Amino acid sequence: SHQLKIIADGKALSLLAAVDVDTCYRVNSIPSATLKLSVPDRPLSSFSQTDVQTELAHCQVGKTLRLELIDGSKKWVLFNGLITRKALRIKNKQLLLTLVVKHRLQLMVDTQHSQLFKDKSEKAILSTLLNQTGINARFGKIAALDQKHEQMVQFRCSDWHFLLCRLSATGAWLLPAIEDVQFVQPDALKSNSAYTLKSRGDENKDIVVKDAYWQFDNQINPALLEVSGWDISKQQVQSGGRYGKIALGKAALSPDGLASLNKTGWDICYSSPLTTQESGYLAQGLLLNQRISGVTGEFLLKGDGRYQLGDNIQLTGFGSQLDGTASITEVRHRLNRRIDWETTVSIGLQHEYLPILDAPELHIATVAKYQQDSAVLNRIPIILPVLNRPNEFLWARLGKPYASHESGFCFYPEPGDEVIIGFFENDPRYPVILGAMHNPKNKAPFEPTQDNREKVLIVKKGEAQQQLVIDGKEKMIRINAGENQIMLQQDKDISLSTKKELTLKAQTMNATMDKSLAMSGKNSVEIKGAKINLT
Amino acid sequence: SHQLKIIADGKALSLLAAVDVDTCYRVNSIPSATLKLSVPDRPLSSFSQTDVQTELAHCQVGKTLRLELIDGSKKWVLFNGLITRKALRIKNKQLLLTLVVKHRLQLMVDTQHSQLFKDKSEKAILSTLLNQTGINARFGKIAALDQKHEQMVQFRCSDWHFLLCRLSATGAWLLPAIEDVQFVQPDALKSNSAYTLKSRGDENKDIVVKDAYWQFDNQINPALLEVSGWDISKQQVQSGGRYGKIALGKAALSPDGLASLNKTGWDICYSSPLTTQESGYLAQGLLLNQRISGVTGEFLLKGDGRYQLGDNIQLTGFGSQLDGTASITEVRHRLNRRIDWETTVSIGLQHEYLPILDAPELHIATVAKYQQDSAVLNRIPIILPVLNRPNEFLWARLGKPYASHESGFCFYPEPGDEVIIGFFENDPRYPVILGAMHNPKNKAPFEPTQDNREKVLIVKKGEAQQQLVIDGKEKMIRINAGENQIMLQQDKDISLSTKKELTLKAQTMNATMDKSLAMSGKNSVEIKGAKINLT
Amino acid sequence: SHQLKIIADGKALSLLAAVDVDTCYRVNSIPSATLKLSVPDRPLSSFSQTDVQTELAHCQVGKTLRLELIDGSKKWVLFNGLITRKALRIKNKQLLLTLVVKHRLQLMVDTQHSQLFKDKSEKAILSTLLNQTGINARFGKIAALDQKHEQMVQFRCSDWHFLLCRLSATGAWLLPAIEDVQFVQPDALKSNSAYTLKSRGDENKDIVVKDAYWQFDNQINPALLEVSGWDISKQQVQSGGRYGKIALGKAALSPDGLASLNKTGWDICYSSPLTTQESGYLAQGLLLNQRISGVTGEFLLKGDGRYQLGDNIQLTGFGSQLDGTASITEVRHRLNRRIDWETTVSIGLQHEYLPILDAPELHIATVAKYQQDSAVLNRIPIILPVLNRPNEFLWARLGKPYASHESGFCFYPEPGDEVIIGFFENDPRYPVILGAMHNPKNKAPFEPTQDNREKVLIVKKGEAQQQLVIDGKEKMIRINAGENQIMLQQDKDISLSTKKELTLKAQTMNATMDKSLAMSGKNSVEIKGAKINLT
Repeated sequence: SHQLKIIADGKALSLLAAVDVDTCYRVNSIPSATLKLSVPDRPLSSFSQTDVQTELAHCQVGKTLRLELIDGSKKWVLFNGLITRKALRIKNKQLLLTLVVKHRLQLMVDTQHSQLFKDKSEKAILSTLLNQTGINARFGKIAALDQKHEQMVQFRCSDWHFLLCRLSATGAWLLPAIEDVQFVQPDALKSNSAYTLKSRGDENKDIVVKDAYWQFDNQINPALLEVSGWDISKQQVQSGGRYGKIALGKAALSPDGLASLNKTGWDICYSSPLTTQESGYLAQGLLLNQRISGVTGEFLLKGDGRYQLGDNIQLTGFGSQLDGTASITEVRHRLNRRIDWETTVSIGLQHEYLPILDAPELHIATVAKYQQDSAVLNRIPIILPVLNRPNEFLWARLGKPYASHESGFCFYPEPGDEVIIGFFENDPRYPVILGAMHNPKNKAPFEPTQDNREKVLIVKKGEAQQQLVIDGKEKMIRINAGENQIMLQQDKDISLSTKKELTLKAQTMNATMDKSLAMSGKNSVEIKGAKINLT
Repeated sequence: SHQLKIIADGKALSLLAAVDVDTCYRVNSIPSATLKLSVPDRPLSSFSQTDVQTELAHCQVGKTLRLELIDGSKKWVLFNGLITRKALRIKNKQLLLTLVVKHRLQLMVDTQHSQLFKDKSEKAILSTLLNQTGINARFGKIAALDQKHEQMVQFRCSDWHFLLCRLSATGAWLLPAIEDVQFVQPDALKSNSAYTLKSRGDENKDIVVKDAYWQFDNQINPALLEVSGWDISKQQVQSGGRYGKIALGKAALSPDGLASLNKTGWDICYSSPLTTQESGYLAQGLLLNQRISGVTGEFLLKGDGRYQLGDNIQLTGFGSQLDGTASITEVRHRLNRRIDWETTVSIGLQHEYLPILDAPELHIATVAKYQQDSAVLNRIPIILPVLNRPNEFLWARLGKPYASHESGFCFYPEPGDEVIIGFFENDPRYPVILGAMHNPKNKAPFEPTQDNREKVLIVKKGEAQQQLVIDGKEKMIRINAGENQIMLQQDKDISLSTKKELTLKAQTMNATMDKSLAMSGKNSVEIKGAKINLT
Repeated sequence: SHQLKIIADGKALSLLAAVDVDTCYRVNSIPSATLKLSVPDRPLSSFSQTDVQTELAHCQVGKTLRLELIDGSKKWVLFNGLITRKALRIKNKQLLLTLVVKHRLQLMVDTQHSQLFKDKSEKAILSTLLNQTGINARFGKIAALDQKHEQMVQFRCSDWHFLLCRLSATGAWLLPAIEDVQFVQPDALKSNSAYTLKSRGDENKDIVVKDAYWQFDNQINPALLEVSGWDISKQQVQSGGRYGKIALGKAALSPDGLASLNKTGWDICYSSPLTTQESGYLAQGLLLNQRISGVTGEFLLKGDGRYQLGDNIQLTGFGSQLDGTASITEVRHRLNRRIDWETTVSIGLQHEYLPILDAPELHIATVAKYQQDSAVLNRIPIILPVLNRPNEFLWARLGKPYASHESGFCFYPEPGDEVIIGFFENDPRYPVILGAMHNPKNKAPFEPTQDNREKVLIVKKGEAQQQLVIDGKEKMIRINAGENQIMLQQDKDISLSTKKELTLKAQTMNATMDKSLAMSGKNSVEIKGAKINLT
């Protein structure tokens, strides 16, 4: 607990001693540090010389930093990360510049870009999310991250804002170490290395404890939680499971216990088509957030600092309400001259996740070319301009007027058409199409006109127009089925106009005209019957 | 003001004396308490024995608690509620465990479930909202709560999050007492019991006052407020009323006065179809929130504590700016040894409501069976899976392409069909349908195909298909009206194919074929006219 | 720095001396003041007399106030604005009433009304936004405010909530002076008046500096930013430009420098149809907010207070990391007796704008009469009831099922029809129509019925109905094209019913009936051919 050294941009510093260090690690967050450091001898008149301004070039913002506290027989490292705030404060004719050093996980909270992960497990997602930034990814045995997605969209949020929105949907911690961040399931954290905290103590081998504190919340505790999502086939709400009572911690320090104030439970019924596997992992994901705020604590220990964010400490010798074993969260350090070196290690975590993943707003999208590899649904492929890649596509269910049992109005839009997409429960994985639009490129066949004469349902490729025209002014219905054949019906008349050949195929036939009748055919008229007569 | 006793889980406590009590009641909130209590004699080595850990089992989280301060000639009760935070803190070789006791109104903020109140007054709503949890409901004479709703949806928010979102839409206070919560209109609170606060004092019968404070805000004050909602019939915006100047308090402590910085007023024009009665009660509901933050105050009194949250105290003898009468809000108590017992009673309240009621996102819904009991509209009944009950139904207006004056494209969806619902101004009482969908259960008649050959408008029950087929590849329009009768029109040809019998009923008739004509009917041909000739 | 005088409601005050003044100006905010003032001699018993309550009538809320500190040879004015909080606090038998004085820019944050600016530049918008309240508008040379809008909607937000949501979309500061607020581009603020801050000092003409502070953030810095919006014609995403590296400040106090932690940059792809000029000004608008939080500082100077919010101060003689020139932001003043008079002037600003402009929710709108002055698009004019003016109209793109290349289902709604509008990326400038509705005024031609017999596509004016009826129960398709002419097709039969005249115009014609054939025409039958025969 003596003589730390600060390596700034690969070069160890000796011009400015540190008068304060506060290193704060934490589960499911970036870890941070804080260096308050000052000059030992240089006055304010002799501060602005060439030697002191040289070292502040090493301390400039964005340079790496690693502070290593030398034990005397070991060399503890405490932090390794980038300078983010360098704030110099000068008063009472002396200066004291603060540093704020942030981990490499703070490199992800900088960016903001939308990206499409189409068919990947979350382990394949979090690999490509951390490899993209430049921090290595150590993994653990997770039962939730081996889960394949048909689509997975990060929609205009940060990379660390997408990260813990996914780590809260699977229920797995983040353990940011010094060299590599590692993921671990909270249940697998048990049976790890175990430092004992005794109320007796009175030994040199035991751990000295000061300022112990623990707190039992029951403000909001679900006793039973289920997350149920829609099933598109066999239209029902299939709940993934009523997952209550997660096994975590040990006796009288478990979040289990602390019985809920309502015995009925909890229920959320998502309307997005979630699978039974995903909503099952989501139910114990949300359950883990509410229960783990129930038991909290902190313990201000001595210096030596071999504690990390994975291990669990047990309380022994205490009262039967206070004893138990729980996983360490949020290791802190402090280095003053008032105190030598301490470690106020803690237990448990808060519930609310600072990230944001959902896009509530409407968008437009161009329908891409044909694809078939989906399951049997009417999902049509779209291209979203908000998504950056114009080559990758998204499935999207089509909303149409009168889509009945087998009797649907089916006019599937052509590739290259513009649509109006909205998202099921604001989820970027589940878009749905609300219509189609015309353009200056894809022109409507008619401008809107005052007392709009014609109302059409015209479908064509440009070589042949198969129309259904209703003229409300001239009181017509023109089935212009092809450009040649018009079946005209006035309000006062009727017609049937052909180009080549007309055909009647019935069993019997009747004609009845009271005023007159005239049949006329040039160049041949034949009338054939087994009994022909004229009356 | 001596010797309070704490009954924890029905058993009065004497092992741990209380070193602090802070009981905070408040209008339109849960009331709370805070007990800091410690052991009188037991050291840390003798803390973990069987006698002390027995009493902490009574102090465990979720147990009821009631603290009763014994006056000596009376027995005041101060609080009755559940333990919610039990936090033990140990430092300097002594421990001091804090309790946080919460009212039975905190039982409602725990839950989160969506529920459908179809046809009930709000008095019938708040009865079934408080009976469901387990707190009795005392009522007062309210002019706003006797208001019937066609629908009323709590959509995935808490019960206390739905409660004051309704108490802010009707403009009525909540008065949480010790034994039963009671509702009261703010205007009916006047002419209640009246404790006088004098600047002269100098008596034993008068009330001793310390640390008086009052504050006059005018940051945002509407001078005139109107809330106007849409009227579906006779399409206009019918405002419920320009309700300004609510009568509350008395002279120079009324929120009236403190003239607005803008004289023009305030206007919100909701697009949801609110009634004229509801938007009238909403206008003085929102007006009550802005004005009541205008005049605020607090008065730190002596011990005896006969003040409750309903009565109003008048100031007399003060300056003519400072005098007046206003309803007591937010009674507090404190019990130290530095002070004996005090009551820092207050006046007025803040404006923002911590609850949340609105669902902005899209959903899907299955259309239920036929119902008729609505007023004359095209509202079709739907079943929402996000709502828990599959038996109860919701009306929903139908969005269709080209719904004109009397000339509408009317294809009302069958019962059992899936729709795309969105909500008018995000209101769960007003859904609207944006389309209909196909399914693996309700299959589309055709898969989407590359260069999609056919475009259909087919309507059927499965025994008979009445179609309107346009084949864009083979350049046809096939009016397959029934499975037998096809009216074919090629791009180069035409046809009219029948099964049984064709009919012509005109006045005159013409046929004109320039290349050839042939009529053929087997087994009989008859031609009848008053003048028959062949040319 | 002696003897300020406070003019309250046009009348200078002398009954109550001021024991504290804190005047806080700030760029892109309202400026404020705070007056703690107390009585010099009047006791509490003699506080409530007629002379002291007279002066508090001048100090009442909403009265104007102007405090003028008299230098002795000059007369500095410091503030001019309205009383907003008057809070009297009385304790220890003495009172000390606080005033909170707010600028005339606080008059705009009061209101909340929706308004439609159809065709105006932002300079013509901010003129009519400040003239409406009653504060004059001084302008500067802005390259962004001379930008014409096809539409511009303030949708149910405050006037100051619409103001800086527009000043952040153009990237121009607000400089609130004492007499007139002035706008200025941040780049044009350079080469202004320049007060030098020296580390040497040691003169009477130089500026005395205490408590200097500066802070370099790099928490979130875009290295390159582009904002790309949709182009309706030639459907693509045309980015306005990759505007990085804004020129502001000078060397070692510029936001340029402090290199980003990610070198890749930043990208947002809006789906709303923004122009190339608007998204270009939006890219340097958002870039200005992130970079200007990078360099911050504050300098506690002496009294005399000739500094204003526009000028820039340079640091000279300091270290080469610390020197530089940057524009003054957030001038403060303090007037105690402990300190004589100070001015803790600052540099740089925070990033997040407290205002709110976007309406995510659905609405309804009545389609207005015909208008033509748009560019070539299918935008149809609507009237929004949420917008206050029923005379002004909004364009809105129409969403229709199957709007293909030139083959669109075109049923443009009549004027006076009700629609379902949603907004592209929640933007009130870009609505889009999702359907049309029936009414009690615009009645559907049929009530929805159980086992709904008929499905119609009927278009009419009331004098003549041109229908397309499919009866699913009676298994018919009735092309009631006009009220007289019905083309009936049963499931077992067919018909063709006319009123006046039928016509066949083909080249060849065939009839084929296997059971029987009968043609009948009363009062005349003619059969004409070049070769007539009967077989």
